[PDB]
Amino acid sequence: DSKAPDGSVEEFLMAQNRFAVLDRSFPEDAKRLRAQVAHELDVRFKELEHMAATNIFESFAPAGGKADGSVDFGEGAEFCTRDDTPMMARPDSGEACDQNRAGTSEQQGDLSKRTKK
Amino acid sequence: GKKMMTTDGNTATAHVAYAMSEVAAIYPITPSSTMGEEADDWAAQGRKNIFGQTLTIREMQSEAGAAGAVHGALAAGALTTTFTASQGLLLMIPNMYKISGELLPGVFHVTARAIAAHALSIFGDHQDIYAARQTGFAMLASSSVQEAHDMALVAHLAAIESNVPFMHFFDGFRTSHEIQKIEVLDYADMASLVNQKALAEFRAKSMNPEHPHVRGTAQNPDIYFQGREAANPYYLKVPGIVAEYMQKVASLTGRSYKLFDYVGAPDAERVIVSMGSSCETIEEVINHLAAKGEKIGLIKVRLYRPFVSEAFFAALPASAKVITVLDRTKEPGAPGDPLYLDVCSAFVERGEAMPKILAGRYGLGSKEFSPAMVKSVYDNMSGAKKNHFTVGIEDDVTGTSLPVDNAFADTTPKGTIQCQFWGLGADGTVGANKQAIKIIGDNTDLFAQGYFSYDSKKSGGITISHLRFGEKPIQSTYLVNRADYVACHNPAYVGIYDILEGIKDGGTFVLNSPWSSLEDMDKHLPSGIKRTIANKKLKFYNIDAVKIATDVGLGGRINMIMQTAFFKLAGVLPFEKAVDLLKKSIHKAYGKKGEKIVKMNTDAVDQAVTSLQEFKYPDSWKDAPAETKAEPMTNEFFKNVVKPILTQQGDKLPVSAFEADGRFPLGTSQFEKRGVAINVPQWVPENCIQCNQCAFVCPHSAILPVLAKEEELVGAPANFTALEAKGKELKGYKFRIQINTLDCMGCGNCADICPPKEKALVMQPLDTQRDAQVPNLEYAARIPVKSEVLPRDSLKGSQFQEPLMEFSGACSGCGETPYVRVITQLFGERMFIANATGCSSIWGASAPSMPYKTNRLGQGPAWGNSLFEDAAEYGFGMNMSMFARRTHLADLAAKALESDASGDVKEALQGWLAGKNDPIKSKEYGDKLKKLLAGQKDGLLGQIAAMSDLYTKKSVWIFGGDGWAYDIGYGGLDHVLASGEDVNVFVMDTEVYSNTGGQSSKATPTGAVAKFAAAGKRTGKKDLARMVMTYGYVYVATVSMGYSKQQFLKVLKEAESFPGPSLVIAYATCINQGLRKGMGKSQDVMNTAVKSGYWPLFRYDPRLAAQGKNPFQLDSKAPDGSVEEFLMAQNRFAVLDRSFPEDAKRLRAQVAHELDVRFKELEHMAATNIFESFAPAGGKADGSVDFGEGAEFCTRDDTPMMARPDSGEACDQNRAGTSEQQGDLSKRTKK
Amino acid sequence: GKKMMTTDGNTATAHVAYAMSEVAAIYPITPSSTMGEEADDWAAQGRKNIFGQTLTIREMQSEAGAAGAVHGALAAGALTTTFTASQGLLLMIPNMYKISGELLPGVFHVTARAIAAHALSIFGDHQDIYAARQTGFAMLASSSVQEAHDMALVAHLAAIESNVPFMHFFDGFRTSHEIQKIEVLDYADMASLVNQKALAEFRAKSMNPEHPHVRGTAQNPDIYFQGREAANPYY
Amino acid sequence: GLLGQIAAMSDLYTKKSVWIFGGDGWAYDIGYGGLDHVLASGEDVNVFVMDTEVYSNTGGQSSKATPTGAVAKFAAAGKRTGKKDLARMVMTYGYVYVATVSMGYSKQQFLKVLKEAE
Amino acid sequence: KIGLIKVRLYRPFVSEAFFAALPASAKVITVLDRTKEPGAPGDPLYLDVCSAFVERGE
Ligand SMILES: Cc1ncc(C[n+]2csc(CCOP(=O)(O)OP(=O)(O)O)c2C)c(NO)n1
Ligand SMILES: Cc1ncc(C[n+]2csc(CCOP(=O)(O)OP(=O)(O)O)c2C)c(NO)n1
Ligand code: SF4
Ligand code: SF4
Ligand code: SF4
Ligand SMILES: [Ca+2]
Ligand SMILES: [Mg+2]
Ligand SMILES: [Mg+2]
Repeated sequence: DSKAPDGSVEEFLMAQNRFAVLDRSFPEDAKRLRAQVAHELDVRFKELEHMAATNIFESFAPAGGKADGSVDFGEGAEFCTRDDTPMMARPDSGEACDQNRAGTSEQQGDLSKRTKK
Repeated sequence: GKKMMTTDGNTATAHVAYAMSEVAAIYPITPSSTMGEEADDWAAQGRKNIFGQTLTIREMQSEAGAAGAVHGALAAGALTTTFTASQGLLLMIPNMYKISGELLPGVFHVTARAIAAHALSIFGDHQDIYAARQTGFAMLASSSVQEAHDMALVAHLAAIESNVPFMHFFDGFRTSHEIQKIEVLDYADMASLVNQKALAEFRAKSMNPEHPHVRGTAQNPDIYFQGREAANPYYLKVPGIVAEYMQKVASLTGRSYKLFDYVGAPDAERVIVSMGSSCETIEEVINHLAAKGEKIGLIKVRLYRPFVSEAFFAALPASAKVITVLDRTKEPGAPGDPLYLDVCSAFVERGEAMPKILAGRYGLGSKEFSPAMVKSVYDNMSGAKKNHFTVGIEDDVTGTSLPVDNAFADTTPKGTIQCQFWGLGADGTVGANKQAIKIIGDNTDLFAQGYFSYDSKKSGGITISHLRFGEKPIQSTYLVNRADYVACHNPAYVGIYDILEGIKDGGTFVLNSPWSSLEDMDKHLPSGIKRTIANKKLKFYNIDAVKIATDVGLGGRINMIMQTAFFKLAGVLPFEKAVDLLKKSIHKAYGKKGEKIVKMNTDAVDQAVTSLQEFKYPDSWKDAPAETKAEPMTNEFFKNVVKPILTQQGDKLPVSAFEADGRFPLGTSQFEKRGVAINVPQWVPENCIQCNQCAFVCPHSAILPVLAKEEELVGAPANFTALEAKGKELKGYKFRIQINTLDCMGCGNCADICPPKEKALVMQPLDTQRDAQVPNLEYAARIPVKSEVLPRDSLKGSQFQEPLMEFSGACSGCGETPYVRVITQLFGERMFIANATGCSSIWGASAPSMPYKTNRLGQGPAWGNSLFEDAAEYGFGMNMSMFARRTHLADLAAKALESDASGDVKEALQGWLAGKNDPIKSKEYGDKLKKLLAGQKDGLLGQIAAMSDLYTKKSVWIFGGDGWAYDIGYGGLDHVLASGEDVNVFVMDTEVYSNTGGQSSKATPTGAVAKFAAAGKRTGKKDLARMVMTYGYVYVATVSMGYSKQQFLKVLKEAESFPGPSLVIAYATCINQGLRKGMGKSQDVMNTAVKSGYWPLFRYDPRLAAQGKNPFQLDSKAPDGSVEEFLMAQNRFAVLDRSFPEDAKRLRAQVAHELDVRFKELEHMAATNIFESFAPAGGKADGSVDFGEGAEFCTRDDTPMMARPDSGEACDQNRAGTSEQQGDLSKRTKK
Repeated sequence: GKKMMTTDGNTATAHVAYAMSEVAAIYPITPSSTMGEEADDWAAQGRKNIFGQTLTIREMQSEAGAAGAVHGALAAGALTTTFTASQGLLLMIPNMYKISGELLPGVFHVTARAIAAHALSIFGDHQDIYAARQTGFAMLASSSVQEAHDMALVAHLAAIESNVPFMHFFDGFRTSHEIQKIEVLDYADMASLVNQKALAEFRAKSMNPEHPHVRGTAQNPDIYFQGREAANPYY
Repeated sequence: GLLGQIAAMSDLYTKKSVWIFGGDGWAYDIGYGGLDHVLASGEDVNVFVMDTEVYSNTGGQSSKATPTGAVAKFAAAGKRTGKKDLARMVMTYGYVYVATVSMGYSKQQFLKVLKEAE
Repeated sequence: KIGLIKVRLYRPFVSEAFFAALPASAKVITVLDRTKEPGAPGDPLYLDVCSAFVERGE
């Protein structure tokens, strides 16, 4: 909504004591820092200009869906979804499952094949 | 009306909370998490509250955030609750003053849990609720599952009518996780007790622009004090409102309560005053002892705040000559704990008989408070009468403990059956027990009780169940110590844990094992057990549950067989009804897939009953010869401290055994060697290309690469096969991949990722590998690690470095541990780690197991866990200390340069100064100082000499999960990265609150199913990386091991070396994500996460900007189209698809779209030529200046807030207008 | 030596605090703000503490962030302080249990101020310090401008030797802002009262990769209670 | 009955406008974690930040909103880190309305933003 | 005949040092608390002092 830096930052900064005292006490550092501010806003503005010209933007869904129903992230999982800790214990936990101590499904599968009997 | 139900304190209270509330602002914290999760589940199922509405629940970023939202909802006219504990409650404190200060009817339900001091504890005690005793909240205690339900109802009702917020609390775990058969009220009955007039007034006085007011004013000394006292009338009436509601509820339930209730002998001489679950056990003991003539009693405190002295005396027997107040907390330095102090005040105020009061402390962190301990307390009042004592520990350093005699008789009511079950995590024991509680509770008049103890270990951990059944109410809020029935579901436990401890004579002990024959049984079964089985005439039963299961086809799952064992031999029910009942439940449950799966179970039962016969043992066992002690060599600390704890004997360690500040030594996990993997990798040297990827990938450091020169293999076992080392730099070396079979967890990542098609690593049953590999690893461990042969930060070279974090308690195939492990191979010897609470802190430092260790020189990560919310700040503090102390050192160094110090010293000092912040040089010159200044103890050189542990530059790291980084600690992380200082933050993104139960975090992606996002999270994943990249001066990068190990190392080296803030986000697979083919596919999944475009890798390096180049670099390719398969391969996405196909399709499409847009944006970033210049510093100088010096107008106001020592000078305060306006005006008036 | 000066409670205690600390993590809150600002001005001006160094002061995003930083600096062997009150002290409570729980020589200087309930107040009372009484911090009260200087000194010396963190407190405004002609001590005098061996032990037991340990473990019911009682000899 | 209950809820009939006011210290520092989380919630609320680029009321202390080179308490030689870019940070969500205003430059643009934000 | 006991070290509260400052002739003592804990049977300092007298048991 606004335009490119018009070049008056310096007078803008120097017109405020929060910047001016620095100038009166530490001239060298202050000029560097005021120059740094002019640089920052210069880069920022260019970035804002690019944002305004991009044609790369996320869509947008206001809401809608969910409805009645909820499912536990553990339901129907092939391997244990919770640990053996008191922290993950819940009223409905405690059922047997593959705790990943026997290896992958294919690994277990191939081991079976190799030991058949 | 009424309704019988078997649940725990949590669900029992959430039952009422849901009904009485319109809104809940929530945050998860153990052990209160279950409440919020049940509420969310019920809301989704369509459960209506007393207003016929579904509860409005939202999860906040922290408990501080929840307390604020709670305050908002209440101020805005809606009844509101929240559930919390420990650290969580502390964060609500500020808002509690506001909520009571504004007389709002809020209700907080809390699982009383210990506060972190010398250490963290998720267990139960009152340290947290007592910390809020001065906030103005009313405090009501429930001492049992049944009471939790009743008190939760009283609290809500009283809050509505009194306008005083309530905190309803019950003991963490001891009451919250104990399951009992209790009675609950329908919602309509709860509704009928609500004071409608008061409720209407609540809504009418609430915030609303149609009849507004202003709340939260700022007041001066003239009126604040009066304003604070104006609520007095409300607090004077709450006690009567509470008593009134206990009676109204009692008129519906038949269970009466008082502010303070008395139990025991009417003429008792010795009385206990207690609060919480301890009262149940205290009463059980009273009944027992009193029936023997002892004159004791107990005062149960219900309403702790306001404390009505009158009601307390109304319950005090006039004959009481001695009374002890039990406080479940410790307030260091206080003349006494909370309750004791309150009681003391009641007596001095009464100003009459002074019956001698004693203070006692008990149960910190769910410490057992058994009948024997109650006996101790009672004997104390008639004996020594030690004051300010502790019970439950042996205080051998200060002597404040009461001795405890465990020969005390069982005090459970006549006819109570007590059972104990020892199981292996994931074997289904707990589940079957919980099911057995229901079955029995729903089909008999028996009261049922269950309590479960778990493991700090996440995988292959031990579970021990405590179940009780009886004709009389169960008040035993302590573990079973004299069982009638003991079951050991894992043969391995037989010779490592005291399985039969306390088992009653004639009791029955069932064991799962293949030792069916008297020969095998005598071989594997230890002697002590035989001796015990014999001398107690126990009814021993062996059952090869693994064989039976396999036989009937259950595939080796033993839960159904052991369940049968319980029903048939426990003695709680007659065989007929028992087996009959079990079978009916088999059909009820299961029956999911035809009658096929059913039959297998019915069959399992039938065959279990038949095979279950009393194992007959010879009378010879009565004195079977004691064995030897083939115990390996290990630490004295491990010998005297950690092993005793690992074997469930921690309770016997006296306080003299611990460090006052709670610290633990590094590397105690080295000697655990648990051997819990079912299958471990077997090296096949014929196919090995000597790449070192297997060791790089291991979540536990179970793979040890060996690089030795023939001289080192002289005494190597015959089978220590070693290939000739490949590579021009490793000519004369021999190579070998040694497998640590006992530490391996059997996940399968190494084998799944091994390069050659003809795998060099193949999975095999542990038993087929240990004998050969145990003595092999023990030999390899003695071979010097060749850290100098290859570049430390190269893929192959890093595995030739000592890993400083091994054998942690992480799950098998954990996606976080591989990352930290290599990080330590790169900076381990000089790092500080400020670890956020979460999985990384639980596998990282759960006493007594400490995975982080020191290298050969004794150097290693200085590790610490402050809180969950402050990890970044904690690290920033470590950074500040280093800055100040090393600046001091530099100062001392510079002074020494200008002294007559020798030429060499000066040369070294000058070298150090020039390389102070460089890892290489600071160490190089620092090491010379250590040598040159050795022994020096006077003057400058002496001061410098004493600072050698500050010589080489340190590496400060902040470790944390996504929950910490994107939610609760985000504000802190943001501020610390913005400080521009040299710290390194490493975020292990599991896209969920893993540790606490898989709750949704802002790092959780669109459509992922997690707690509080059970229909698929409806907002996209928070982009933490792009947010901190807006600073321009912070190094930001994302990694994914499975995709590229080289980029990971590159990022590690770049982030650490960056002389400013670094943020690294790694994709970490987790069991909560439910990888369909096992966690052994983690590396593959990480790989796909990147290739699919889901988790793009990049690096934002500010020093490139400093040198005219683009700071942003893309490290991965555009989306390859595999998202759908990537997502569908994880249960967190697939469960949604099976339950809500439409939405699931939509959510997965959105995800594809989000990642597509994001990559495009990352592409333009990498192609941009618009970037800010960078400067690590430049300037400073000595001198300050105030913002108001020399200003033309006043720069500060007339407020007490801006007043400073130097203010008060006259200035133009802008009431005369502008400089020109004043000028022009002066001109226009001239005169 | 001794030196007569006219100042208020705030700067009288900051005089001591500056001298006795190496690090300070702060956040501004009335009426304690003056202390941190004085400390920052003096360091920027190059004033030396008893170690001949300028104070390392950083401003955090809140008092919770300040308390976390303080915990970290102490854990890493640096004498550290902070200035706070009211709502600010409340956010420090979690870390206070940690700081005392790990027996660190921290020192908090607070201008005791009213807590916000029915209304907010920047004025003085003990509602805030009483709210942190169970955290395990020793608590030393100064009832006058002259006492603030003296108790602040005692608090620092005692925390170093005892390993128990201290909270030195005085009334908001009534003492923090009252000015009086008092006597202060030179920094050399303060340095001479310091227990050198206790200070050295504090450095040597601090976090450092050269000689690591782990702190902040998670503990089960078997040992937590014993661990909480182990600190008794210190108290 | 029903009509009665509906009648008693007339102060809820018209849609309300929920506003959160706060300075830069609150938004960029102490309350940022909360602000970030609430904006990410997706709910209908409006936050208005009055940026003075300093903690004004308590005495002029620096905040992350303080710009490079500005003198303020704890920035007594000029702040040596630049202004935190709060705006670009919350603009990364994509579903949050974000705007900056300055009355003196344009009163019209300020009004338009109010209308669009609300 | 009146007096005042000034407390310097509030925590740890040392009863022994408290009593060393209390005149044996004291017949009435009032504890002034500069706070308000709603519902408490008394404010902090008061409660600490009451505890000192009960333990002394004289
Ligand atoms: C003040 C506070 N609120 C809540 C909690 C509980 N808590 C501890 S760890 C955790 C989840 C951590 O998630 P994450 O950060 O993503 O790491 P992880 O997934 O476990 O690896 C929670 C909710 C704590 N615990 O001191 N402290
Ligand atoms: C927990 C806490 N509370 C209060 C304060 C003190 N405080 C109040 S307002 C403020 C600065 C506000 O700055 P800002 O947000 O930029 O608004 P303003 O500039 O005055 O308009 C501080 C440091 C620090 N009052 O509850 N910490
Ligand atoms: S199976 Fe897993 S735990 Fe075992 S060595 Fe391989 S990567 Fe490590
Ligand atoms: S991953 Fe396979 S080829 Fe590579 S070092 Fe390990 S065993 Fe050898
Ligand atoms: S991050 Fe997941 S896989 Fe790793 S220890 Fe935690 S719960 Fe287990
Ligand atoms: Ca860095
Ligand atoms: Mg996580
Ligand atoms: Mg401001």
